[PDB]
Amino acid sequence: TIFQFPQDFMWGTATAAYQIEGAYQEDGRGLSIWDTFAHTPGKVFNGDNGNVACDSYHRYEEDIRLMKELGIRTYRFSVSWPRIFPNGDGEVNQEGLDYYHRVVDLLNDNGIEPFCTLYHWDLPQALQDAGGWGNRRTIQAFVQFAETMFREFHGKIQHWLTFNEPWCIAFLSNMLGVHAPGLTNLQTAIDVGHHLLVAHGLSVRRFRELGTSGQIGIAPNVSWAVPYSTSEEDKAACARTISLHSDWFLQPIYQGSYPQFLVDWFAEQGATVPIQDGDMDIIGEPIDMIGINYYSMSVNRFNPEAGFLQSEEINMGLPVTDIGWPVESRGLYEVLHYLQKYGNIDIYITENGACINDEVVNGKVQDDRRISYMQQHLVQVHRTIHDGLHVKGYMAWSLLDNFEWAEGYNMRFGMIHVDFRTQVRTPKESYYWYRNVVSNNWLETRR
Amino acid sequence: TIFQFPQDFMWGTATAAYQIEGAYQEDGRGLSIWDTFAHTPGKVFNGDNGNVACDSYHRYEEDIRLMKELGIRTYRFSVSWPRIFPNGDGEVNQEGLDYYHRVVDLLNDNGIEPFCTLYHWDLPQALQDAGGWGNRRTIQAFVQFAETMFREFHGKIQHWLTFNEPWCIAFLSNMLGVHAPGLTNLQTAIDVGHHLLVAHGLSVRRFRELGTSGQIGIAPNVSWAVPYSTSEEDKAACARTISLHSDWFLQPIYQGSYPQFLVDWFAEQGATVPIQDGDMDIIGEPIDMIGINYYSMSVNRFNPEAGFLQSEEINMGLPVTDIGWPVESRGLYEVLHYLQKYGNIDIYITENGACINDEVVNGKVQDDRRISYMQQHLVQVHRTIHDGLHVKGYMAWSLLDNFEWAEGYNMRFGMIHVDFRTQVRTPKESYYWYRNVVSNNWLETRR
Amino acid sequence: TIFQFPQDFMWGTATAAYQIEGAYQEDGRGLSIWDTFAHTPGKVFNGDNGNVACDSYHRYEEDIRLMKELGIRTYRFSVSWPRIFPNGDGEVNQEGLDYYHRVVDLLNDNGIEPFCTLYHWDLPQALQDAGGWGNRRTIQAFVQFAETMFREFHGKIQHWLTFNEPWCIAFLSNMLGVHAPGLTNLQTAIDVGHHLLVAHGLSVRRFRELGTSGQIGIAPNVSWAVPYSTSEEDKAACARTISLHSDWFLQPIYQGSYPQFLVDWFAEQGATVPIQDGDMDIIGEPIDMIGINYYSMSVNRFNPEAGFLQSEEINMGLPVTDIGWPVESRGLYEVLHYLQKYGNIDIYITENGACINDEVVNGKVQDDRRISYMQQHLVQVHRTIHDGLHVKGYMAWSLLDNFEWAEGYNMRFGMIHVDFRTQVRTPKESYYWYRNVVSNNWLETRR
Amino acid sequence: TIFQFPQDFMWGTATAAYQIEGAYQEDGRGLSIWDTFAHTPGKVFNGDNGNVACDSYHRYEEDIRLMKELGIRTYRFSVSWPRIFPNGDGEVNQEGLDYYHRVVDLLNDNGIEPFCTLYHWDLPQALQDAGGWGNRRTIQAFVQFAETMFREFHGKIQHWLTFNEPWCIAFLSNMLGVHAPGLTNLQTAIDVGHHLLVAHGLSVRRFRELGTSGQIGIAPNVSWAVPYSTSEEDKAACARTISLHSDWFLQPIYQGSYPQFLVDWFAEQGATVPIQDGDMDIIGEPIDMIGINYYSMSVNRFNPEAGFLQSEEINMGLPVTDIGWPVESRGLYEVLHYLQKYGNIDIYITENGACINDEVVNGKVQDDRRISYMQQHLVQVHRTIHDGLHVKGYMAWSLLDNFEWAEGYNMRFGMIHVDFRTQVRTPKESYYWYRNVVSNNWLETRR
Repeated sequence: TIFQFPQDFMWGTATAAYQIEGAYQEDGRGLSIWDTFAHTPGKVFNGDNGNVACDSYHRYEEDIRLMKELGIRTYRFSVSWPRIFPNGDGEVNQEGLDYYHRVVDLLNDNGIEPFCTLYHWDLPQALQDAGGWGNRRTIQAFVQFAETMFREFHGKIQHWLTFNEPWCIAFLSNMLGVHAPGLTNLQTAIDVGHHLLVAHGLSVRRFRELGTSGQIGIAPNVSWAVPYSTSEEDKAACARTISLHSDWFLQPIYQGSYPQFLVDWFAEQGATVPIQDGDMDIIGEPIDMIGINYYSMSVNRFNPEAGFLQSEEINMGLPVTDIGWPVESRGLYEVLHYLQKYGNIDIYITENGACINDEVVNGKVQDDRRISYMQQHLVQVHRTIHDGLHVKGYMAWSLLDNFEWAEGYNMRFGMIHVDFRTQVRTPKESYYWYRNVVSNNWLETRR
Repeated sequence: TIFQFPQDFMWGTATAAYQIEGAYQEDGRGLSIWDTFAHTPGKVFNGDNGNVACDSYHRYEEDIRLMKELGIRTYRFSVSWPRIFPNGDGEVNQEGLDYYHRVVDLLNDNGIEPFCTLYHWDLPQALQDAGGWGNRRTIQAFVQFAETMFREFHGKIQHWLTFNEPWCIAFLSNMLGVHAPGLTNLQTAIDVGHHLLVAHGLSVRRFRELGTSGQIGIAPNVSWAVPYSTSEEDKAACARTISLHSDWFLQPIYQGSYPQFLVDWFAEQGATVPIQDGDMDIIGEPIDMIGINYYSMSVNRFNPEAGFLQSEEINMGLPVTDIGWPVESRGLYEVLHYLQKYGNIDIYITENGACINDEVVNGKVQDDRRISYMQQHLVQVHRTIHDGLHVKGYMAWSLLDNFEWAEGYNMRFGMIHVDFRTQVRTPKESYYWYRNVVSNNWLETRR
Repeated sequence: TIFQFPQDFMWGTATAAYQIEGAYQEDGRGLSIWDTFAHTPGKVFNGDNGNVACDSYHRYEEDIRLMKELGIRTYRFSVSWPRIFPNGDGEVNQEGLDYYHRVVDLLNDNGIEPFCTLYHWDLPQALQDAGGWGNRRTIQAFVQFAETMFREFHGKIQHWLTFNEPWCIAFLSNMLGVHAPGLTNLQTAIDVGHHLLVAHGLSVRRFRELGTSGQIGIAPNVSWAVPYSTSEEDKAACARTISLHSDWFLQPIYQGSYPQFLVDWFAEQGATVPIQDGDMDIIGEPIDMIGINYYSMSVNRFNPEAGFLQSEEINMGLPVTDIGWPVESRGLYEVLHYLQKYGNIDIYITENGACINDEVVNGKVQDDRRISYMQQHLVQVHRTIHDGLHVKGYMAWSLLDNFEWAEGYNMRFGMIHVDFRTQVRTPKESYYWYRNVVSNNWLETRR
Repeated sequence: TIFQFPQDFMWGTATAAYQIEGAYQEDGRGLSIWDTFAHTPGKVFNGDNGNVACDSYHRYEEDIRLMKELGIRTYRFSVSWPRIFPNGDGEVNQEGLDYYHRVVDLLNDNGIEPFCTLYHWDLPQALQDAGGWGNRRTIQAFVQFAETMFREFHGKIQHWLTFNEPWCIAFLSNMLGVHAPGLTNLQTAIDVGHHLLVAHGLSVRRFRELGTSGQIGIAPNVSWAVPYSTSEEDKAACARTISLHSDWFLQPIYQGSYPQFLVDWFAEQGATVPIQDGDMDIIGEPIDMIGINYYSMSVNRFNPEAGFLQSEEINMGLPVTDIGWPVESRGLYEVLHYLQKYGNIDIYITENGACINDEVVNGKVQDDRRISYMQQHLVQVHRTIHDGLHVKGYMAWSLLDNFEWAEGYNMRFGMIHVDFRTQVRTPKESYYWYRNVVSNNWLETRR
């Protein structure tokens, strides 16, 4: 089978600042909650951290040359807040802005459209000291950050995202404690979720008022769960699992309210959303599109002992990636159709990839399993496009192997291999395969 | 995850006579349409045939010892018609009956319940000469065959199946010409399908009248297709693909009629079912259970050029077995629920397996992919049982590697490896894994 | 055995523009029917194309250095028409001419004689839009192209070829649809064949009138078939196979007429050659020599179902190259003697090579099978020379691995390996072997 | 391509007594010229000999079981003269006859038709002492031998051959000195050749007079040479090469005379055929068929220094077997057509095989090159059959690896590997391939 993509389909790759930039104390960068987290024994595997990472702070030119050869149309990257406002609230660090000007200008010079992600988890530690996202003052700190970028990069960037993966930022980080700041409190997770939504709404307003160029949206990480049994309880369990990732952030944005069943669920656990008058109206600020991050899908059943959502994931025996996630691409098809509940909105798959740990052997990285994973998912993308959904682009998760948050450097997601000992980049076999797909603008599955 | 199975769940393996018995001219066996087919240049890969196969005609004792060590409860095998009635119509060949008495007695001696499949494609050539299943005289020849077996093996066998895979017998064999007799005529395929249904109905009547011991049913091979797009045409294409395999044979049996949409579909192609008065009533003879043969699932779309059903199968990029079939177990779950349209009938998974060609290396066959395939499917079986469906047992397709019909010996489906050069049996790693599941009566998926 | 070659024997290698130059949109190059063809899903394997190829547009200096070390005397290359006349008819693109001046001057500086092939399949798309070779206007467009080159490179090139492989240009491309433009119409194939012959004749006239330096000819790809049985029908089948490749283009050129039996053959299929008064006289323009491209030989039999020539090729069990062609060098000896029907004309083996896919292992490409293939064929060349035939030179097909038309980059024919990921050149073992043969001017077969 | 063979086509394998029987002093066997030759330092590679060989004298039952599994129809073997008449002239050794009765009876019991070769080079030393084949008394000794066998095995054998490879017996052995008795004298070679022809004629007479069962013929080894150049001298050189192997023995047999050009050739070298009155008439005794032994083909040129035939063989660069012979099957097709000069006589390919030295690795002998060689030659056999020639059967040269005359055990020609250290037989991959061809009675060449 041959899968022809739309003429204007946007092909790209993506990265996040703390995962690739390696100059954590350079040019006046202040510490983020992630520097703090990684610097804490027991938080990240093997004590790895992003002090050096891929040193993309210094090696951006080579990376951009590589992605220019890839024949890619856009590059999604995140901005390091503590590089712009080291304190989070103080004065602007012109050195920080300069770095991103060097990067963006280079991208533009190379005909690659920057796709800017304002927040990708690196909250300045100073603000966390004052309570972080649990404190509404952070909402103002963020809007200042957003404005600075909107004004500084006006006609240079045409695609913007406020937050990347609100579910991870709020629940994984503050309820499960797996990601910075590493807290484990339901109410705290809810406060964070609510405040980032307000911050998001306000930033879009500013985007509009300043008349900044381009389109702006948010990129939630999406979950998809299917019930093990036909029981209403298993069905409910999957509804909770699915809704907390997307609906909890998208319903307020699109329909002016939080998913009531989840509101009632958390109420039973003693937590309530800190909604002030005017908040929901602010959150409902019209957005141009959303980014969708998809990796896996699960088969769940109701289990009272299965965490705060009482939704147990069944190990169905399916083959998994090197990080342990089963690959089942139908989930992408399913979730994109599910999201039509908000209308046939513009959607960009901002992240899709797999952890395949192959290394350089005889001068190449034979990551056949990454090519396989990607092929299956791109088929689902073509499928939705042909069902009439407005899926506008696809960004391969990870141009480069990087600091995988709590996994450290132990889990590789990149299309370009990075030997952290030498900083040497070696485009994997998936890279050359992808260069073909994006350049031909059509995909082919063969036996 | 741990998956506990029901106390009385029936675990087994299966084979077919022409695929394993290797004494095609021995003890007065007459030729079958398959001997003829395989003996024709270009019909079977590499000119392979079942002249010797696994020589199970002589090696049954070793095989039975091996399956006794497997801790299995039943063994599904087929009876070679041309061994019983070399002519198909003439007098009984006592030598043929004796062989099966040796086999059945041995199984019974070993506490393994025989699960007898009367027809597994080996129609005596003589009958094919007179028209085969296209001629109603064959229906009578079959009933004589069935009676002989019912009377001969009365209190020795408690589970019987009339036909195995009516779809392959009728359409693959007579419309697509891939299997014996290798014809390519729609009307002929429909005649065969209709006459085997009448033969089936009559044989059940005889089973009932003779008061033969046990239960009796039929074992259709099941297909499952999911639409690529949400279009009604793609949906219709899948309905045709699904219904021809099961509904076309099960609706007459359970609801007294053929699927009208398929009746209309074939009518458009100039073919009509040769229904005589009384036929549908005969076909509707109450059966005790059905056997279900499942291997794969597909994503289809409507395509006017895609064969007589105009249903094109999309290559979704999924990993495939060594014969090229993608593995997606959900299909088993889906089809079992779909079949509930005939009521919560007793169902036995009479066949489920995969072509994994691993050979003996360092004394063992490391068929990890077969273990993987099986695990995923057994999970679906437990799932349906827990949804309340009456799935009564599971038979691993192929105790032994064998003559894979048109594929020859080139495609291995067994849990026990057979070196066709030496006839040496080497139980694969999947065998020992299965021995554990069937003996423990519970399965566990682990990372 | 030692095979001493003539003192003035011309040793070389060959390439084609679209196969190696990799700057399809650079310096005003217009699209060719091959850019179009390769850019169409399903036309070329894996969607490969010549956008980059070997990037010889930029790497010619390295290649020329490498072929200078090879000790070669001439280099056969083709000119990209759409680089000279982007439209095919419009004004000259001086940038295009400049490139070839850089190449030719460098060759000349290195004592390597350029052997210029004006047409190697890259017809400007614009002309194809107007009908391509099916339209006589294209004949004029071509003559303008030829003149431009004759005048531009006057005393720089001494060997010229009008067309390379007329059989592929006409029949493979327009009847079988395997090569650009991918048509499947007999009459169209015949029109193309006839118009390229007229174009050829006219261009030789211009060559003569302009007093351009050197010699000029045409290079048909040669076929050779031997009958399976002694039957007249098998004999006729081979005559058709042989004659369409060579006689169909050479008889008009040398004897003023088309092979009548083939004329009658196509007449039976409803096609007739569009011959205008004066055409045959133009086509009969005296040429200095011909180039012969040979790769394989076959054993054929008459078969009414075997394509438009009803000549079936028998798989004799002979070993084949990696692209599936059996190697049997006698065919070269046979065809060269056969061609004596046109007189003892000057013949240059413009192409001879094999697809051997060996890659770089431990720093080298151990292409022993290419050395083997070449040795066998060079023996046949010496043989004909000693039978008194005027075989003047031998050009190894493919200096570099390249874009193999419909095969993509999947089939390697070069003596110098190219890693398309890095553009790195690695001379194969056949290169060093050839360097010895061409430098010593004698070959030795040893046990 | 599929090559269907005739219903009654005779498939077999072949061996020679001294090459496989390993009991040189057992049961009163007298020494042969080959025992003597091999026991001489410098005559056979590594001083190997046939003292033990494959020990088929004791292991015949296993071999026969193996060839019964091969599905073969006939078995060609030779009789050890010094086992029957240890002296060559004295009284019969009943022990010797008994051995062959054990062998023949077993073959017959297994439905394998014995194809008896009376003389396969093992002349009793005693006779060689008296001059061997150079002495006409040997002619009488041979006829006694023949009669003994004809009478002893009357209704047990239906196919007989007098001599196997007269060219090797006469010229290779007496002119070139490569085979026993190792002489190097033209006249001696001619005497041997003439006396074996007289011996042959007389033995056929006895066959006829005794009314022995079956058919009888002779099996010359065939050569085929093609001229390098079109020169009459090269053409003559090939005529000499071809004619000495076949015509020199077949023209006397079929046309009552020796090839005059060869007679004149040897006359120039001072040798003349010792023809007595009545000799040619005796030699012309009508025979039922001939056996043809073919292995290779060559391209020759006239060279005054190239041996007694002044025919030099050119190394064309073609791939060779492990013994150094190039494989080119067309030669079989060519020679069979050439032999039609004697009429469309019945011909059996009594020997065809290749030296491929693969050993047992992981329990098997992966002799793909033997399968390849055989496939190419069987195609030529089908081809001639379809050209209407009476090629009646094919015998694979060497059922077992054996004592390869002057090569010792260093060159393997068998389909069944023999470890001379253990005498263990391991059927090679070619064996299983052949089992399929002979059992299906059709061959298929595939890519």
